[PDB]
Amino acid sequence: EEDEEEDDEFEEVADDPIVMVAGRPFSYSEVSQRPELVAQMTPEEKEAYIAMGQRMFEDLFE
Repeated sequence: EEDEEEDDEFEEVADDPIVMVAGRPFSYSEVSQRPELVAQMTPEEKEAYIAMGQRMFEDLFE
């Protein structure tokens, strides 16, 4: 949780980030594996999902 020990924020308890595809809520991991979904994603949805994914790969140590 947020109140663990170290100072942090944005308490999240969801494993997979629920992303919306065509106005419906599905798993992000699912959409990242289903092109038919991202292709159905509206500009708002795709840009959101795509923004989410980008932030997940904007920190690499390899």
